[PDB]
Amino acid sequence: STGSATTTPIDSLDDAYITPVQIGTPAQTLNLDFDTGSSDLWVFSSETTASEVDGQTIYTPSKSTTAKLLSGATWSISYGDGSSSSGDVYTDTVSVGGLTVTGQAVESAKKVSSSFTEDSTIDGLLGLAFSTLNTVSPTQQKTFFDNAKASLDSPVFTADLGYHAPGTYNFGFIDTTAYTGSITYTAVSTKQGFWEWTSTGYAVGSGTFKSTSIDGIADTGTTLLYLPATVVSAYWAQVSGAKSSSSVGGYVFPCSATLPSFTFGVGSARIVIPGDYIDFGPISTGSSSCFGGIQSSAGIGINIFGDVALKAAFVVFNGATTPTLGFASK
Repeated sequence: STGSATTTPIDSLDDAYITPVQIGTPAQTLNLDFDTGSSDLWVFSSETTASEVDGQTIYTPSKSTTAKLLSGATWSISYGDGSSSSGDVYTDTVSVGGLTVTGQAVESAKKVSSSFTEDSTIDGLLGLAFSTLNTVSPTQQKTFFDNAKASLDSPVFTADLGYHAPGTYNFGFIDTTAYTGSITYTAVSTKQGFWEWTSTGYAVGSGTFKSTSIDGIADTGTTLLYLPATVVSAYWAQVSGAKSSSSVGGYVFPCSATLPSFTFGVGSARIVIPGDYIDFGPISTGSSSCFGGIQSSAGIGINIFGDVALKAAFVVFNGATTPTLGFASK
């Protein structure tokens, strides 16, 4: 089997992407944030504290003839941005772009933190990291990809995120029309539960490439590119007036600037992020200070190849017995 679904930016900055997902019988369609940095499929629901729902579409398990309470199971998750959610668990039928999994764990939110409530466009998350990170207790549950894998034509999914435009998540096949050149594959460590890999270095604008190993994760659920302080300083030094602002929470730059590109290495291959992809707009409405799309990871503990980096590439998440990642230009 295969599936193919369009993913759409939630706003004019590409802060996140939503993909429609069918849950239950008859189908209830929710727009979920596909997140290769986590491993829980959770949704706003008829059980979510009413004051914490503000415009989201909810899953109502009592209206699904295929929903079953997973008795005794609870979940609770905290994300790198400080947001969180928790609740109980049902199993139900879940379809993405024509690909159907029966018996998928659908984690129903009883509580969500303020940032989720405040984002009316995201009805939940669909985790695509390794199932060892799933938070369901006392019986850990499998991701949608893990449950679908054996049925897929090939045990892969691909992320093709757009810049200020829709893109595609495919399951079970590699669309050879969606990229240019060849796909370069690179080793993955699953030891932390992430799609963790080592970039071979970087360049800033037209500058020379610096060969240096940068370990990080391919994370569709993180907006920006978070890299070591040395790398980030070298980038922003090329932008007149750019500075790190403790009050704003990162590097800012004059909105009048033209940003240089940023290149990262994948083996001997190179992915070029255009300068425009690094502009996240005014820090507050009407400001002439703009927020940068490359930020330091020094306070995280891990480097993160988020949407800023991934949307410059066609990315293969290869879930074979030994997983690997592939990157192509597009």
